[PDB]
Amino acid sequence: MMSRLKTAVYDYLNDVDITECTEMDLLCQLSNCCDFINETYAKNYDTLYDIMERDILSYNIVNIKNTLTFALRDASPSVKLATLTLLASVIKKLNKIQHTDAAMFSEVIDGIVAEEQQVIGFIQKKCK
Amino acid sequence: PMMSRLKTAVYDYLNDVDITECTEMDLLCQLSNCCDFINETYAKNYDTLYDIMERDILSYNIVNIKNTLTFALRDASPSVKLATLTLLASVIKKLNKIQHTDAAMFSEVIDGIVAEEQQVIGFIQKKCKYN
Repeated sequence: MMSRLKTAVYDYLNDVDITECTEMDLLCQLSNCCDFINETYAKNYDTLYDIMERDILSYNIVNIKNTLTFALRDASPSVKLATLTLLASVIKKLNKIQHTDAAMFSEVIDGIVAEEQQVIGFIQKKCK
Repeated sequence: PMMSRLKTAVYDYLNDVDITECTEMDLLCQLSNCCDFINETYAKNYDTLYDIMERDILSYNIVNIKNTLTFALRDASPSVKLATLTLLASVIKKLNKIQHTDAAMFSEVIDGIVAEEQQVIGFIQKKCKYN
């Protein structure tokens, strides 16, 4: 891995302090836009989480992968970060139950970072 | 018309009007072909998705149903707009065995699937195919 966005989304998910982020600046904006997202679509996350809660508990890796992949495909930058913001909690509970590396959803991540410039575009100029 | 060509095609598909007696027959068809296509190419996800929406389907918990289908909704793209309509279709066709359920119950979601008529129509006609 290199990219720049992808580096940022890992540290974001594996929850790394600023100043250990090689892409610290981009990281922030990710977390910003994300938080902002998490704000304006609160309903949707609540209902998604409860939905995945059986698969989250139970460590049902496949269903979680399939839930999160449904979204992506030829997604718009907007859902790409929704699914990202989702994947962030999804990973927080998985850590509390068995150490879980972001890399485990590397496919979801690839689906998130695809068309990287359009995504970086969105976090930077828009998502407000 | 408070109904666009596609919107009519969407409701008729969701309420399962017979091809015969649909004022947009040719669009119904396309719409139903691209849908069958998706479902088959992405059986994996649609399997896990219904499994995971099932509590809410049984129980008839319509709001969480909207919240769930709405998730990928505001920008989306002819692509996301069509997966969701494939799902909505399964969902509404078993909300009906439990109880009569009109596509109109999902008006909002439908507006979602259906904004950008010519982009969505384009996508069904030229591009949901890969031979």
